[PDB]
Amino acid sequence: WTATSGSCKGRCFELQEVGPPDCRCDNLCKSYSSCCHDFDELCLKTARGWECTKDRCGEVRNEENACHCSEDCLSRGDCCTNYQVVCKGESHWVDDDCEEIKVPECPAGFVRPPLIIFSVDGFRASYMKKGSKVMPNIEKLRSCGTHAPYMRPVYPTKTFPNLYTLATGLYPESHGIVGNSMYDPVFDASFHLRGREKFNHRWWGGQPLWITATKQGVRAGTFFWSVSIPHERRILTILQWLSLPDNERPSVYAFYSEQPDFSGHKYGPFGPEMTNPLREIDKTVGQLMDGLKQLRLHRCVNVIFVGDHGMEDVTCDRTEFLSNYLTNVDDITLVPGTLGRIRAKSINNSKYDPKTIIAALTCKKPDQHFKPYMKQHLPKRLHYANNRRIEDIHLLVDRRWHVARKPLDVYKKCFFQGDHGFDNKVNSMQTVFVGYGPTFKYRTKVPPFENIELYNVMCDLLGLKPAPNNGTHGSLNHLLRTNTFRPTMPDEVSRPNYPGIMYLQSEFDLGCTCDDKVENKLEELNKRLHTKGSTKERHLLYGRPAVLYRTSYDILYHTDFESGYSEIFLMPLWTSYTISKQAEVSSIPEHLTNCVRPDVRVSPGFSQNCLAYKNDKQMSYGFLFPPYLSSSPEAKYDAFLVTNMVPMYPAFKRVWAYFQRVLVKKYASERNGVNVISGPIFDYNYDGLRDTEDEIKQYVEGSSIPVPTHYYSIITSCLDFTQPADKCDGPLSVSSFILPHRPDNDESCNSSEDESKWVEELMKMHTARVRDIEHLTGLDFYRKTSRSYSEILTLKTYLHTYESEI
Ligand SMILES: *[C@@H]1O[C@H](CO)[C@@H](O[C@@H]2O[C@H](CO)[C@@H](O[C@@H]3O[C@H](CO[C@H]4O[C@H](CO[C@H]5O[C@H](CO)[C@@H](O)[C@H](O)[C@@H]5O)[C@@H](O)[C@H](O[C@H]5O[C@H](CO)[C@@H](O)[C@H](O)[C@@H]5O[C@H]5O[C@H](CO)[C@@H](O)[C@H](O)[C@@H]5O)[C@@H]4O)[C@@H](O)[C@H](O[C@H]4O[C@H](CO)[C@@H](O)[C@H](O)[C@@H]4O[C@H]4O[C@H](CO)[C@@H](O)[C@H](O)[C@@H]4O)[C@@H]3O)[C@H](O)[C@H]2NC(C)=O)[C@H](O)[C@H]1NC(C)=O
Ligand SMILES: CS(=O)(=O)c1cc(Cl)cc(COC(=O)N2CCC3(CC2)CN(C(=O)c2ccc4[nH]nnc4c2)C3)c1
Ligand SMILES: [Ca+2]
Ligand SMILES: [Ca+2]
Ligand SMILES: [Zn+2]
Repeated sequence: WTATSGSCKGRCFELQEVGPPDCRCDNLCKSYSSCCHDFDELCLKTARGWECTKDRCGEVRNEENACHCSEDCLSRGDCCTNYQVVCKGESHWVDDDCEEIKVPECPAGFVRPPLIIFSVDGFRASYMKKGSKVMPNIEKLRSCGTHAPYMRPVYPTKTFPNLYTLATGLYPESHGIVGNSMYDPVFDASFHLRGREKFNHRWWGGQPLWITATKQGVRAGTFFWSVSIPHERRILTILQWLSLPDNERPSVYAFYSEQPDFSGHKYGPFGPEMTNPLREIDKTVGQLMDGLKQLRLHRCVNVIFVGDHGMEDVTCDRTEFLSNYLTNVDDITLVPGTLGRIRAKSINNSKYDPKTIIAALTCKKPDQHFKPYMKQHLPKRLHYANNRRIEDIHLLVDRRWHVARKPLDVYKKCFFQGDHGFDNKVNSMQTVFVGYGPTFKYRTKVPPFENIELYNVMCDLLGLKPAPNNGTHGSLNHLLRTNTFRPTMPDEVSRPNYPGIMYLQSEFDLGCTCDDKVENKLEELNKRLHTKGSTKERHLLYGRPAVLYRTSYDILYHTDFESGYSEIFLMPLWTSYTISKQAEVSSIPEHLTNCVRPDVRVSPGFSQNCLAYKNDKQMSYGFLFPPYLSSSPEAKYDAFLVTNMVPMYPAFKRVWAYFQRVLVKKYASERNGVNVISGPIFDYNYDGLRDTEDEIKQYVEGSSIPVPTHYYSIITSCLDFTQPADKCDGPLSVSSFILPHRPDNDESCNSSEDESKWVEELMKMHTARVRDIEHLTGLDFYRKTSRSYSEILTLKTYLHTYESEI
């Protein structure tokens, strides 16, 4: 109930909202039914259009036009954005040469350059290029400001998760908005786009930009709009807000466009109908820029132009139904679309068996267009698991296709030509980003960047301090003209031991068969120098990884590889090694095949044993420094130390082997050397953060040897590949992955063939940023380089997509 009898005489687009049932007149009163009776009248004016004709010039002010061309309009704040143009013979903004904005040029009373966040829905990355002809304003912004080729959204590439990520800098698994659709088990309730539930604040976590501004005494415009306010009125309202007396006037404002998403769903991404909704936007950007010029603000405001996701060609026929894969299709409940999520229809169903459901969905049709995962097994770069609103069963869907539950859910429950929500590394899903303003650079391209990073930029731009988020503060300094944030390397918490020889073979009892007992003054001295580290700047190019939590670990040196061995986890946390282009792969000689040797540097108490492995028919073992890539047949013995051993499933061993044996040399060739760091990853809680001892769930049977859930690798070389990895004195180049340590290869439908045909494909799928590994290992890389720390952060936010050209 609401008694909407109060008036809006004077509360037109008021900023603070009123507590029910006194009627409201803010830009959202519509969505809550509770507008003021005269709201429509007083605040949705429409007469004479949105543009000043040449006759309306210097008219007598009439209070119920939509905007005014009367001589007072400028200083009343309600001029039409083209008023100066027509009536006072001024040019449109777009018709101006871009001038470098060296210092911010603000009218007095403006403490700080205000921020305008202009968000356009579904604005695919390539619209900038393929549309430039019909978008002159948006092309000025881009070319004169600072843009990236494309901005990577987040999964799921849906509207709500992506808009609240921009405003929080948090993954959806963190803010809790994990789809446009969303059942919550604890709340017993569903969140849908149509309905009122979306308003309950209980779905929304983290601190959005607007709350962050306000908590710190920076006034914030309103960010959401009622869908019934026309865009031209939206811009007038913003320009109206800008005319407010200093202490009533917001510092950060927001525009939102339903286009081009709305059209794009109907015509596909480049339906020839699409040219026109694009023009609208550019027209609107024109109005906004024209209005800023009106107010002498146009060289003082920072505008951010940005999308939430792109659009892809998608149609009703390219739809897989599950009722073609299952039997009891009515015992589940599916969240369908460009991605499937599955759950029981009842938890009064204890006869629900998720293993069976997944099974019945794996490689079941030769050209299957989705793939089932349990949520913990999704690529870690998606960060889509650590929430109870995300169902344990997920269906990752092919670009261009849909998943639905039954045929009856599609014909009467075809029409459209485009959808969105696919894997976020897909090129059709990429969106846009330009920054124009005094605080941005002038005619400057920046590399692609994930959207999680904007919140930090926006706090910087507004003089705020960022609430804890998932971006990497400083990683986007290369965008800004001046930076509030001087980022700083985190201090090392744990210091390493550097253990010497302290044990004799006989003190060990690991049950470790080896054949190595045949063996000077020359190189009985050189090998000593290997275990001290005369080759330490050969295999550790960027300095020792920093351990950022409290533990006891050792630095073990060798001829070919350095490792940080954990006494607690009983394996290395990292192994680093250079493979120059001239490196050579070799075989594992017949006598040395089941060779596992005791490490006389580490206690038998802090070593693993071969016996637990023999007794475990589920577990085999593997090696971090590959034996295949030994420098000498003498150095090859080094790779067989029990301290280089890690546990591997036989199924995973296949993937691992091909990577070490084949791929490492491959890259080594292509990039003129690579430095490879590798190690385990323990994340049983799928939070994306390193597990500690007390949370280990799996052990190598009958031992204290914990089983990694993933294994990672960082592969770095010179960015200028004409320099050897181990002499690159310029920017770097990296690429990483985090493969799930799994006992089958059911993820890979080509598994039963040659590794040459499916491994490299599975690695590309599970690629990751160095930063992601950093969260998962609690480590910190690239400590000793010649490069700026800001440059290094950018490096670590990088994701290799293995996609084609945008
Ligand atoms: C990306 O970045 C984000 C953000 O930085 C990372 O997410 C953060 O990660 C932290 C580590 O997991 C986690 O810390 C938790 O916090 C627990 C509860 O904290 C609650 O209060 C928060 C208040 O916010 C304040 O914000 C500002 C300050 O900036 C203030 O001015 C305001 O006034 C506020 O007070 C609140 O944000 C948080 O909300 C969560 O829960 C809501 C619903 O209940 C959600 O709507 C909301 O979205 C949050 O939910 C997310 O996080 C939870 C995990 O906590 C996750 O399960 C959800 O799926 C979702 O993702 C809370 O309400 C706190 O209890 C924890 O401390 C326990 O564990 C530690 C471990 O040692 C103990 O030291 C401690 O004693 C304690 O143990 C106690 O509880 C145990 C079990 O209950 C028990 O056994 C033991 O005996 C003790 O009783 C812990 O510190 C943050 O919650 C989280 N923040 C966010 C935004 O999600 C994320 O990791 C990053 N991702 C990656 C991979 O990089
Ligand atoms: C970037 S920011 O400045 O930080 C920011 C952050 C947030 Cl959280 C919100 C905004 C402004 O948002 C609004 O004004 N809202 C109302 C209109 C809709 C979005 C929410 C369009 N919505 C659909 O319902 C829809 C659209 C496209 C779709 N494609 N497919 N389904 C769709 C559904 C509702 C700006
Ligand atoms: Ca959207
Ligand atoms: Ca964890
Ligand atoms: Zn859409």
